[PDB]
Amino acid sequence: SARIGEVKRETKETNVSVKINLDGHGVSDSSTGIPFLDHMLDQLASHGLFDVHVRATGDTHIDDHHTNEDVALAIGTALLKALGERKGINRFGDFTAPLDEALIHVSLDLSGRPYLGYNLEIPTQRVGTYDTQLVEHFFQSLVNTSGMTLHIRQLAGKNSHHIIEATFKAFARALRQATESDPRRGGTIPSSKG
Amino acid sequence: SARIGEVKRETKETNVSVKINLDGHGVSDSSTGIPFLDHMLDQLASHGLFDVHVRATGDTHIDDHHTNEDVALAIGTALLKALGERKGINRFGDFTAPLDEALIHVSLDLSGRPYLGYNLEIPTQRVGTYDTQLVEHFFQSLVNTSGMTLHIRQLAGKNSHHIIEATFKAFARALRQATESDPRRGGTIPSSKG
Amino acid sequence: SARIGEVKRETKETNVSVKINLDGHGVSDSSTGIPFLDHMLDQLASHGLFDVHVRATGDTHIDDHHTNEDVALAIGTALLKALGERKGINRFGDFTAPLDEALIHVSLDLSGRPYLGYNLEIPTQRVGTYDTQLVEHFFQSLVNTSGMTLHIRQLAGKNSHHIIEATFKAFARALRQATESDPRRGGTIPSSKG
Amino acid sequence: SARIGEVKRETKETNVSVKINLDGHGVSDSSTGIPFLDHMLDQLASHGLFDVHVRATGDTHIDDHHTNEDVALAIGTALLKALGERKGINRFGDFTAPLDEALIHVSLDLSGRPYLGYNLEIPTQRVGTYDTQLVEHFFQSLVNTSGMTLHIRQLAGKNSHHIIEATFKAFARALRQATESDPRRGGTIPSSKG
Amino acid sequence: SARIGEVKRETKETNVSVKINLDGHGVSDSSTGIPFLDHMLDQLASHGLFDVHVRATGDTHIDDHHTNEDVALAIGTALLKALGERKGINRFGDFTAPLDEALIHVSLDLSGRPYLGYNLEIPTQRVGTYDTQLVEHFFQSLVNTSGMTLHIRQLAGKNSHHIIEATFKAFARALRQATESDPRRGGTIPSSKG
Amino acid sequence: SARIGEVKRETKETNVSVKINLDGHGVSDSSTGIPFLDHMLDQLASHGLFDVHVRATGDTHIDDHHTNEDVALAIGTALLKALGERKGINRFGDFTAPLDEALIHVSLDLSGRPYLGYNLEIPTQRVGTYDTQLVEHFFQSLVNTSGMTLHIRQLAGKNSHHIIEATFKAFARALRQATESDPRRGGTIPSSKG
Ligand SMILES: O=P(O)(O)C[C@@H](O)Cn1cncn1
Ligand SMILES: O=P(O)(O)C[C@@H](O)Cn1cncn1
Ligand SMILES: O=P(O)(O)C[C@@H](O)Cn1cncn1
Ligand SMILES: O=P(O)(O)C[C@@H](O)Cn1cncn1
Ligand SMILES: O=P(O)(O)C[C@@H](O)Cn1cncn1
Ligand SMILES: O=P(O)(O)C[C@@H](O)Cn1cncn1
Ligand SMILES: [Cl-]
Ligand SMILES: [Cl-]
Ligand SMILES: [Mn+2]
Ligand SMILES: [Mn+2]
Ligand SMILES: [Mn+2]
Ligand SMILES: [Mn+2]
Ligand SMILES: [Mn+2]
Ligand SMILES: [Mn+2]
Ligand SMILES: [Mn+2]
Ligand SMILES: [Mn+2]
Ligand SMILES: [Mn+2]
Ligand SMILES: [Mn+2]
Ligand SMILES: [Mn+2]
Ligand SMILES: [Mn+2]
Repeated sequence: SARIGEVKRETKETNVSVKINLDGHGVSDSSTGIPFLDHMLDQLASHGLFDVHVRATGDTHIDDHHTNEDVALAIGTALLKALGERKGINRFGDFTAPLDEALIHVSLDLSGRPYLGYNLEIPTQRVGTYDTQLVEHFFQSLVNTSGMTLHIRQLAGKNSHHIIEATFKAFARALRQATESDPRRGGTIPSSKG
Repeated sequence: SARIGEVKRETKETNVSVKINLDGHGVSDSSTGIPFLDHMLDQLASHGLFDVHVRATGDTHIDDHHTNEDVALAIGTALLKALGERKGINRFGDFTAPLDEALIHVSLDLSGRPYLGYNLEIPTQRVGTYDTQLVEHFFQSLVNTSGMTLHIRQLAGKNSHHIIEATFKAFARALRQATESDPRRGGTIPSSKG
Repeated sequence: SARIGEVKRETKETNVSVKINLDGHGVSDSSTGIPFLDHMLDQLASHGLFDVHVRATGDTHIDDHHTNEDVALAIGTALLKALGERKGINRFGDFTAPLDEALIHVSLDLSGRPYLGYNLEIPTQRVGTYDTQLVEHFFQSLVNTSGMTLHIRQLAGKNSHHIIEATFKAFARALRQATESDPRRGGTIPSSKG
Repeated sequence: SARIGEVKRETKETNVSVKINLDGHGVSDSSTGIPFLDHMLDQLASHGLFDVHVRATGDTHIDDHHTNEDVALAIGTALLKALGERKGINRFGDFTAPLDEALIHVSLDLSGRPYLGYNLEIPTQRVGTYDTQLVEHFFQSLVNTSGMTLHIRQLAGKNSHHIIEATFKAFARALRQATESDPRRGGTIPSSKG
Repeated sequence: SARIGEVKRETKETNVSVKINLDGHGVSDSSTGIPFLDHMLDQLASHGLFDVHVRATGDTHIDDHHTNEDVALAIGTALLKALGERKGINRFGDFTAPLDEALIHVSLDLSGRPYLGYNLEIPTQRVGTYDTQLVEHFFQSLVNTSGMTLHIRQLAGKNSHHIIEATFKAFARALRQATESDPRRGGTIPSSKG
Repeated sequence: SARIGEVKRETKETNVSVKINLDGHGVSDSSTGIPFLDHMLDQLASHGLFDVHVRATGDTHIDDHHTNEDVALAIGTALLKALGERKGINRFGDFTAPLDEALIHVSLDLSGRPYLGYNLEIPTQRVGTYDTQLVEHFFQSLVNTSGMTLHIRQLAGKNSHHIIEATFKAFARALRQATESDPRRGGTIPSSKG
């Protein structure tokens, strides 16, 4: 059956609901209260073929920060839940995607060990109304609850929207690869330490 | 039938036996007299899905060097034997794998022309009892007898075990890709110069 | 009895009311017209255990500046009033608090001599709608009316919200320490010059 | 009652058992297969007043790495279990400890968000038989499973044993502080977002 | 009973008597023949809550040096005597104190091993009639006879009196902390090597 | 009569016994559990003409560190005991000794004030199994308990064994000089401050 993870979490800052299907058809259904983040989550669905359902509300009058963080945390947990014991999966993903002049490499390992390597240099402070510092925080928080090893490398880029969107496209494709079935490994856990 | 290469070689320094199945199921069976190298050869099996059988003894009281070298030479020859005329294969492999903070890119071409490009900077001299200079030598010797074009690029890393292990994981996945069947090329040799 | 200081002040720019209990239970009740500042004043209450009541209105259509300043001035005066002759208190506070990658050291002396040492480098201009230059001004104004010696040192940090919030947490804990009873000094003024 | 966390975990690499009492009397009972790490865990007990019980076996013929990592992971989980919802605790710890010429600052926040800031520069590769790269890895792994924000800063030091031991002493004292009861906060969760 | 240490020493250069109560009430009673040093010893009493009795005479027509040194040596011995086997004490102290623009960190360990780390840069040669080189010598000599590990770090400062006085305040508070009872350790020696 | 100092000390880390004759005939009798240190202590005897008896056991499975330190501490105390009031001695020693390309200057003053000046740069981490950081620690600890002013200056050298051994030879000769009778001073204490 399809691998589906669901998470609901609320604090005094935010209220978040996430549902992700690893074996999806790219159904895009994200409403975070942060329009730019919604557009990015749509790439995750369109290019990763995940079904992505997100609802969030929160204290955006203070900052988009808490909302952004809590969405990311919940997505990471949903990924973790959907994955289980990771039997039969590729485990590793590696993809470099452009968007015009931008070029972003993502490599990830569904390892159970959280790590973010990140070197983006986004040259403007706001893309629309979205604080561009929140991109790093989105990935960091997602890593922390998913237990993913994730490296994001900026190889080229100038336009902030292009840089960020190329990142989400590359991430989506790398994550799709990692989560997909390995046709040769016959349902074994992809690790020497099992 | 499965592509299997077997090599036995002895000198006054070492005695080595290798058997590799390119079309394996990740059977790990390596005993070199060098425990760290055994752990690395296990990644080769687990992530490359090669069946890897290695037995070696040698003059480890002098150095792990001769053993390490002769194991690598024999593995390269076994790969060469298993491959044959390389009909119908992908030929090229390209994969970047992390292990936590380490990130290693491997690109290879089963070209018949030996070349190693290598830029690892391993910041400690011994990982366990294993001399970290021997990593480069392992790949160089393997290249020399297999007739492989191999590039290994350190993109990130600090922990020596992480750097080396990520290298073996990336190599395993790139080699798996290169050795696998190309579903479109209908048993032709993947070269313009045939 | 509990040490409570109350201040009301109005100008043509702003209208401010503050009530602070040094011996509080962390009651958070701040409405400044500046949502980010409200969130920071909540840390002051939650981590310092002060009861913090603030109401402010003002010329935010011009700038948050005058409001921010006048709130800070009034808080400083309220602290001064609540403290009195400082009999029996610790006087000095010293605490370093993180928020994720940010790490902020605050040291203060309830000396009667105003001084601010401040080296924060906040890498974005707006956190939500809040002008990040106003952080320094908040502490400067508070120091000026409280007669506090205050040092704020950025030891690490990248995310602007993390940097600022860690500052308020560290400040809250240092101020709590300084204002609390010294169990050994038997109600004496903590100074050699009395 | 005393806050006690217990963890047993085994892999093909290691076998680990940990029991930690947050409200201990400094009972030191650590046997990891890594003598230097045992000595460090004794400081954790002696200076933190934790009761620390650790048993580990593993593939030390390969490297101390896997053992070191798996001990740290299990300690982090044990801390997490012992802490619960963190009601009534100080939450934050801050301590700088010397050992002769070495001087190490540790600041931590029991936040639920893993982060390690670390800048130690240990000038030798082996302290006894212990690979000094493994110090960073111990703290990283502990952070990852405990969900702790941890900063370790080398302020002075030359002797590798002094640097590492001062780190464990400072960490022990900061962790003791963070885990202890806050006498004023009346069993409330020490956070504004509850 | 109160922990009191007394020392009398005379040479052809100086004549010194010291009495220190670790469990004091901040009784200040210092007359060294060096007025600035008397003022500093008063901070030690006022902020450390030590009872400090010092009488010294000596060859101040030559230099304040011998007097300064012999006072410090005798204070260190008095501390050592008052401390004994150090049963049940905190052992470690850590405090950073300002005086206006000056900010001085002191960390110390009552270890039995003398060490001074010191980086003050006092920008004038005489504060009143007191040679500012003698500050370092005071702490060095005190360390040498007390068997204390002591680190003094200048974090900020310009005015020489402020720098020196902040040092004595920070030292007093760190020493108070280190010498005080640890409420949890039940009269045990605070060391793993007992 | 011959000036003989004897010290026995034990901790949970080590057990040490030392006997030194200042007026010896170079009797070498050192067994520390650290073979390289034994060889160095033999130079002390052979070139200083001290009779040197040392027995030590300790936690060398952790590190040679604690043993090395505790031997040095005990030697320093033994020197102090053997010396007494230092009547009639040279007090000062000054010698520069080579060992092949290495050249080491030692100057010392039996002053009653501990100080180590040390600038050795030993270019390898292990001489045999001996951690070369422990050389500095040996001299520091010896100074701390003997109350000696000691300067060690590397004037030339490349081979680590040569550097360290030349240091012990120079030290032995300087210490011999300092401890020997001054034929002119007629049993007076060699100080202006008696
Ligand atoms: O968990 P896996 O499958 O990546 C295998 C481990 O040996 C990895 N590793 C992590 N640190 C040192 N080695
Ligand atoms: O052998 P192949 O299939 O890579 C084809 C050759 O033309 C490659 N080549 C090597 N040197 C110059 N060209
Ligand atoms: O006011 P206090 O208690 O800090 C004591 C003063 O001597 C401080 N001081 C200020 N400038 C020079 N000394
Ligand atoms: O979780 P807590 O108690 O530290 C309160 C949060 O507002 C912290 N925070 C984290 N990112 C931005 N703010
Ligand atoms: O004496 P303590 O209590 O600090 C414990 C010792 O292990 C310290 N140490 C000193 N050098 C190497 N380790
Ligand atoms: O003890 P002695 O014999 O070296 C004589 C002293 O005057 C030395 N001294 C130390 N500090 C300033 N002078
Ligand atoms: Cl690249
Ligand atoms: Cl600092
Ligand atoms: Mn955050
Ligand atoms: Mn777009
Ligand atoms: Mn070779
Ligand atoms: Mn491994
Ligand atoms: Mn203004
Ligand atoms: Mn916040
Ligand atoms: Mn690891
Ligand atoms: Mn130790
Ligand atoms: Mn002097
Ligand atoms: Mn003053
Ligand atoms: Mn030591
Ligand atoms: Mn020799």
